[PDB]
This record gives sequence, structure tokens and C-alpha cells, in this order.
Amino acid sequence: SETSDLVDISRFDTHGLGANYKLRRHKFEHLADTGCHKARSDWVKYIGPLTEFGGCNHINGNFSAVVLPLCRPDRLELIAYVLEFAFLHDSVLESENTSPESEVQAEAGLRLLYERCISRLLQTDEVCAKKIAKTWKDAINTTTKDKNVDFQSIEDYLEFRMIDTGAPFVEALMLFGLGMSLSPQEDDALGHVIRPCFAALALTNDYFSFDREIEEVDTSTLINSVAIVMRIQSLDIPTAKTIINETIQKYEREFLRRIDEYKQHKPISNKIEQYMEAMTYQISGNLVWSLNCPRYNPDYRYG
Ligand SMILES: [Mg+2]
Ligand SMILES: [Mg+2]
Ligand SMILES: [Mg+2]
Ligand code: NA
Repeated sequence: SETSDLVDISRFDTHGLGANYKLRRHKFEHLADTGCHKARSDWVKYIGPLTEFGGCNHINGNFSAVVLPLCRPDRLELIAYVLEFAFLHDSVLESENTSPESEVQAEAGLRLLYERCISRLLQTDEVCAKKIAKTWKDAINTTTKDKNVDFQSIEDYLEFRMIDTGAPFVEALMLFGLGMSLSPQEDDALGHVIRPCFAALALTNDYFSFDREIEEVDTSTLINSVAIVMRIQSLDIPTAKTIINETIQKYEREFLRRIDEYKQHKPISNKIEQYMEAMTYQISGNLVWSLNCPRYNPDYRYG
């Protein structure tokens, strides 16, 4: 509206993904860029050198700007700040060559910036902040404990991967950006609705980050459904990617069904109507951002 512009998703090559999802780009995207800069500067200040890109993407839109385009402008910078730290902390958790000395050495710095993000969120919106802290902690713990599990189906993998990829974490941030809280009743019913959305987000990331994650497998755990399909079905990269592409399309359709099924079995409030809409923008934003984000695409990298 006055906070985001509608963007024609057909102007992008999405490999058949994102059909019937609308795409929006936050008008205050510079605040997301500012949040990511400050987070990266604090990382070098308290942790160590930067070794990768996070949410930044000036071509197709900052991660926060397209994934969360309904965010209130006064909350976009902090959300992007949090996500940028999460982007960088994510690769630390996946690392397999980190010495016990460096892990001890970086523990206090990681703690400081984590506590800095939680404190700022609590000071702005306490109810929303508590959900962010809960999901953030659950994602880190789940990743730490379960990242080495050998899954033998995409279904089993996704129960872990939806948490590892940060889908509830990002949902909690999106609610904070809306200044929105759900009742425990609404929490219960909407959990079933957004499960295929979480899976679409997780598998879409696998699709577009597989090349980069294969490049890092010498030093990082490979958590990717493309690899799983390759092993269990004895397929090469593009054939496995096609199967994941098809699986993404299935989850995308299932999400649209559950949104409309919710609307049928339950006159919804305009709050829940906004919630449903905001969730669909995660799908289109995550998809378009992953197309040429420097994080996964080296010929878009700089500096
Ligand atoms: Mg990860
Ligand atoms: Mg990762
Ligand atoms: Mg990935
Ligand atoms: Na990895």
C-alpha cells in the first residue's frame, strides 16, 4: 500500500514455483539494508571476520523487504538486524571444522548479540518478543541436536527441517512486524494451516541453496532434501531437483487449500485475514529473493 509495492512475480524466472502467490516489496527497504549493515558491523566488532552474505539483495529485494513486506516501518530495521545475525549464526551451527577453542572463543560474542536482539525486541513488544525468543531458542537447539540425523524420507526430514530452517522463527518475526498476537485458540487452528507453507519454504531454500551447500560440504553439514532424494532414489542433481520442484508445488497448493478450507469451516477476522495474506508473501518473497541472492549465487557477490 503506502508501505509496500506490488511486484509482478511473472517478471521473474521462478522455475514454475510461486504460482498464484502475490509478491510485494517493502517501500522502506533501506531500513532493512540498514539493519543488516549494523548487524554485520557488530559481528566483526564482537565475533570475527565476515565470510558470507546474509539477507542482502539489492536486485530482487532485501530478504526482509520481500519476505515480510507488510512489516511496520518502525520495526523493519530491528527484524532485519535479527535475521542477519541469524543468517550468520546459521552457518556457524552447520560448521564441522570449528575448533573447540574457537567455539569457546566465539560463545560470549554470540551470546552478547543474541541477548542484544532479545532485549531490544522485549523493549518494543513484549508479547511478540517472547514468541521470538521461544522459537529462536528452539531452532538453535533442534539444529544443534539433530543436524546429523540420517532421515529416510522427505516427510521425516521436513519435521526437523521446518524448525531448522527457521520457519516458526520467521513467522514469529512477521507477527512482531505486524504488531500481531494470536490467541492460543488461533495458534492451534492456524498451526495446521501453515504446515505446508513451512514445508514449501524449507524445500524452496533447499532447491536454490543446494549448489552453494555442496560447495561448502568440505566444512559444513549438508542439510538438503535434494541430497536426500539423490541418495534414496539414485538420481543425479537436476532429476532430484525436479522431484523437489514438484514437491514444492504440491506444498504450495496444499497451503492454498488449507487457507481456503480454514475460511470455509471457520467469517474470519480481519486480523486472521491479514495473517493469512502475510504468510503467502513469505512464499513469494523467499522464492524471488533466492533467485539471485549473493548468499547462494556467487556471481552476484561483491566486496
Ligand atoms: Mg541451517
Ligand atoms: Mg544454512
Ligand atoms: Mg539452504
Ligand atoms: Na551446510
